[PDB]
Amino acid sequence: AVPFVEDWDLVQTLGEGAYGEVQLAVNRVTEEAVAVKIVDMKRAVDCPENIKKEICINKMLNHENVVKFYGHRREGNIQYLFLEYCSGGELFDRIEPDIGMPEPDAQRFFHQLMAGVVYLHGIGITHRDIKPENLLLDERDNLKISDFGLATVFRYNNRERLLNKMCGTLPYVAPELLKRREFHAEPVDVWSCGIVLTAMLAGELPWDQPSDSCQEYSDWKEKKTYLNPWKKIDSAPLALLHKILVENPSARITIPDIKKDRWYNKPLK
Ligand SMILES: NC(=O)c1ccc(N[C@H]2CCCNC2)c2cc(-c3ccccc3)[nH]c12
Repeated sequence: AVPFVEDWDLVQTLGEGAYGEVQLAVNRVTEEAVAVKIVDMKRAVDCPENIKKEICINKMLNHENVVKFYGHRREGNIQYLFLEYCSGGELFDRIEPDIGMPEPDAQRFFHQLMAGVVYLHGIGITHRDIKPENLLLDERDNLKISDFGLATVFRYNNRERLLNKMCGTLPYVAPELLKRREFHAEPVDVWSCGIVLTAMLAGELPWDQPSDSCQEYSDWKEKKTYLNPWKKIDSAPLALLHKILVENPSARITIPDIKKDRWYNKPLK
């Protein structure tokens, strides 16, 4: 860390998490910028194995819609992960509160989100924490899936396993996480993509949690799309949301069928 900081300026904090923080590092000579995730392993006993997993998963990734991993190094009880600096910031800050963003921008980001998710699923990795705060943008507004601290392997070669960890950010979690002891990985990530799409189109999350005790979730199950956030959403993207935000994960739309959706394929302004 000491020789690195002699040549690289840790200009500012980019973000904070339970792990620690992400800093913007700029080389004094070349002016190259790198995001440096700093993790204090002392914050948990499981942390060395946890960060080893995030590092291991990061080593497997190579795709245009996934944040590039350069390497890592341990300095005492501190872990340093070196990542592609995504200068467009978080997708979250492209979302105007209670408004969202223009429909063509939401469509383009959603296509890039699907490309990234198809790639992860194809190598047997599930993210488990898809949300606008974990979707970054590069200097050309290309979406990059970020933050693999909760990611895990769901398929070993051509053999799937069921997951059982109640993972992620509650307004983004699929209802089976509160109903089933074990469940398929891929429909969980599909559900969270549907929540991201809802947020991009309406600038609002539809519910605290997808429970029958949550009124807003009951309203959706009852097709009350004349209520917020749904009433702000045009019928074409809402028809896709009706297929994604399906309670039973076995009846939920799969990504190959999202790719056949009319709004997904719709040429917009
Ligand atoms: N690899 C990066 O570039 C990076 C990694 C994590 C980042 N935050 C974390 C915060 C917790 C939730 N998940 C994201 C940011 C935030 C920024 C940024 C860039 C440009 C402008 C404004 C913010 N960049 C990053």
